[PDB]
Amino acid sequence: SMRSPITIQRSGKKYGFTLRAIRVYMGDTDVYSVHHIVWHVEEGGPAQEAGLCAGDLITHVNGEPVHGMVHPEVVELILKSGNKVAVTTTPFENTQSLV
Amino acid sequence: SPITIQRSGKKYGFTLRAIRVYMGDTDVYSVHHIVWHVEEGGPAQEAGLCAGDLITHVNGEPVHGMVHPEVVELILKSGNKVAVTTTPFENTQSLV
Repeated sequence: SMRSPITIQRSGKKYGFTLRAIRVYMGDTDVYSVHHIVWHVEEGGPAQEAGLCAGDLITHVNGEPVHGMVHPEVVELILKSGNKVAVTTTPFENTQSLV
Repeated sequence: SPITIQRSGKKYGFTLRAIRVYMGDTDVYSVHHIVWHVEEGGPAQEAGLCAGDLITHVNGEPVHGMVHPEVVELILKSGNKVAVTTTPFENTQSLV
């Protein structure tokens, strides 16, 4: 909403990040919504240089909300954007624990 | 049904992260606990735990409303056996 988008520019076919879909279920029911997480950012790629990090969730593609959209629809939004894309993400995180 | 994991060493061989799940176009969100990594050949992998799984319960105790260090502490205090309730991962990914 009020979160600042990350602008990425590519010279080749890809932005250099992997998008994974995750299912977020409501309580103990079979009801879920699909969310889009940055699973990997290629070292030295356009997304890494722009500040995108593995673990960031993408909430918007060029200001358009993606909450609920299926994985191929979000991939299509990024694909149709051209060689420049604006992604809105979750705020920066770097906390994890090996258990 | 929960995934029961048993460890013979110090760790279960999985990494936990906390993620914010925002609602639509708003700044409203809920905190979820994701299995970020599962070590190949470790206890969690052998028990069937997968990277991308979301953890909803630890030994039947719901983790909704808990922060990352509290969930880590539940797993630590469980000792060498832990039962984790998850919601499925999806090996749905694309290189973009």
